[PDB]
Amino acid sequence: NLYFQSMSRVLQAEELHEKALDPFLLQAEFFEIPMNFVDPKEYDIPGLVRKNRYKTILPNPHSRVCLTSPDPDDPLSSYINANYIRGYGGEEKVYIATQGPIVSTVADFWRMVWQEHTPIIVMITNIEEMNEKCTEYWPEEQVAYDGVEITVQKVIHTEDYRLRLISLKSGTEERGLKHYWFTSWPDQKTPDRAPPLLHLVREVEEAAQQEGPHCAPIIVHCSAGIGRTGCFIATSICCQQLRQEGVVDILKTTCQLRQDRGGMIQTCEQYQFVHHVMSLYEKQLSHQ
Ligand SMILES: C[C@H](N)Cc1cc(O)cc(C(F)(F)F)c1
Repeated sequence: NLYFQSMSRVLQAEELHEKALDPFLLQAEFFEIPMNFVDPKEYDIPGLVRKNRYKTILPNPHSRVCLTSPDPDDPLSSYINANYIRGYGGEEKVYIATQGPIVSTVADFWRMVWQEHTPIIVMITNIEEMNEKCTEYWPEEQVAYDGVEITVQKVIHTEDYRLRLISLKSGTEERGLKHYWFTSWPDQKTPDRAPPLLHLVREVEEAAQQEGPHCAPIIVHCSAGIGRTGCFIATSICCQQLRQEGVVDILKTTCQLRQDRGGMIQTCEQYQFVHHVMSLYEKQLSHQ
């Protein structure tokens, strides 16, 4: 409750199924949630215009990712449109929600990946979109940014995602990276379009657990780093809540996300989609 009073609606299975199918209540509930957007006057930095894809979608100062190398004392050099996002049970820095890199921020994005020891990147797109919403920041094979060599070792093609196994090298340091390029984000967020997002969430949870204790932040991004990014993260947190508590609180999860980054889950269609995905997961989990 740091920036606004958080709200909550603890859903048991029956109510979850019904809530996902009540668009009138879903919109009433959604549009009561504060957006917690950042006033652009909060950042007064020469050259900042080049670092943001959208003037009104900025990182909340308290949770913004600060680029510590090569000049932590220079505001421009230390800037990236990215925020640390708490995970399930308030665990700090489980994710980093960021905008899709632009031509002027590709090198900054890789500086963040390296600084944060990021083991997984989740990129959310549709086939119809191709890559008109995000600049191709990874190489065809190899590219070097600020002493860090990025090498695409393997490309795994699945029905709803392309998984790239990437190596990051700098001096005597070598690190692995898994880049999940999800291609099944739907135009119409109907319940029949929920299974591929659920599969992606479950695949990423498994990959995250396999990193072992205190997994470094997982980078999630769409274009603005709030809408689809918000859906993916809220879904991942609620899957854990369902397994552990036997309930889902999408409303509280959304409020928690908005406290970390203004605008997380941007549309009511996206909000309803999280409910469709969670309703489906509850049905699948009921069989084990
Ligand atoms: C407990 C740790 N935070 C690791 C973790 C477990 C999990 O089940 C899902 C995630 C993810 F971030 F991907 F959602 C992460």
